[PDB]
Amino acid sequence: EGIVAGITPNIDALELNQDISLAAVAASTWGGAYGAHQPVEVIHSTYQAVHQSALEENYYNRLWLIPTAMELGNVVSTQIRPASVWNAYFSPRTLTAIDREAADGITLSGQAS
Repeated sequence: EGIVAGITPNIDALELNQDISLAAVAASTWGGAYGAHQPVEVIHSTYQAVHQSALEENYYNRLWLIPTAMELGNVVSTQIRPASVWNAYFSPRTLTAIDREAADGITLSGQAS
């Protein structure tokens, strides 16, 4: 009937500030499409296979990294900048840790571990 379309290399590696889009469904196969009823429709079901996809699954289901390169330039006073991350997973993505290297003097206030 229908099993898989693919599109695993494209979307996962595409120009997406997210990744692993529509990945959980791959293992979650299930399937009960076969079968037709007669609500006096006409009943014309042919082939019923898989093909292509939205092709625009962009920016779905993981963290974000808005800042890519910071131009601090000359630092002479206490500066404050925002850092944000957006998780689109239906389940949280817990950060393992923040290994601070040469980052002494940089602190985050109002946030837990």
